[PDB]
Amino acid sequence: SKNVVIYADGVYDMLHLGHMKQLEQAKKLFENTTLIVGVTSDNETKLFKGQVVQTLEERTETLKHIRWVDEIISPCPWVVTPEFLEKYKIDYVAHDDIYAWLKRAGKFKATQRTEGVSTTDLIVRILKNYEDY
Amino acid sequence: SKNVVIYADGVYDMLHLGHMKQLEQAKKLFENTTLIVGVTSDNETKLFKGQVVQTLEERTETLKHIRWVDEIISPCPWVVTPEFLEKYKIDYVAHDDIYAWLKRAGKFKATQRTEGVSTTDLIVRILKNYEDY
Ligand SMILES: NCc1ccnc(N)c1
Ligand SMILES: NCc1ccnc(N)c1
Repeated sequence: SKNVVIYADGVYDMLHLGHMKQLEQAKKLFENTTLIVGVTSDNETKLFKGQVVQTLEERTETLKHIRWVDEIISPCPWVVTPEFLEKYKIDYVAHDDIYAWLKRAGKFKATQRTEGVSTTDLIVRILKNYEDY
Repeated sequence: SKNVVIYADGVYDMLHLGHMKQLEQAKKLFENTTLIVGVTSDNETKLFKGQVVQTLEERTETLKHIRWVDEIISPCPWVVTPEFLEKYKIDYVAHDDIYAWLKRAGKFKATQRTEGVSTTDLIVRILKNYEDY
């Protein structure tokens, strides 16, 4: 089968199993893929989305260790454009509307989030060893 | 170059960049390796070492996403023995003494820990957004 270029993007702050499963899902959308992962900038993430603990460099360095990741664009653009897909020869965007154009182009592929497995969920579990009273 | 079987073991609780760098180091000890990673049991870790947030199954599932990991033994034995090295055809043990026999056998390879990159370090950074006064 021909190689298919998949693009996923995100913050990837305090990388956890939920991120890695979503990256696995994107990587496995077809038999033979290149998974490019875009990591959002510190300034744009904080302005448009919310707070981020780790710097772009830290978030990117951690992602390089994930086996599903073939290429990283860091920083990535905050908004995906058709020209961006042309520049990097991206066939499909893997995502969990602003995205109507992607669906009309046949380039939108859904991925799922996993609940209850985040890094902050783990800290909440640590805290339960300390009773309120 | 002939394939070399490397064994590393650990708790791998709330997997972070420091773990992944140490696994990368073990994987890259020689040109061609198989990196087997042993994950310690919940009961033995808590008895002999200290507290663990994630279950063996969770710690193991997260490790499978790391690109350096070729095989996982989960649970692994708490203490490595010469018979264990024979059973899994392990050439070297990558570790950061109880381990004198490994050094005498020529099978001890040192790896390093990275400071300041742990999951709990990140939570400490979150807390600094809240002044004492
Ligand atoms: N590894 C690429 C990258 C991303 C962000 N900041 C850097 N200094 C480098
Ligand atoms: N994936 C192996 C494994 C380790 C611990 N517990 C399980 N149920 C399974």
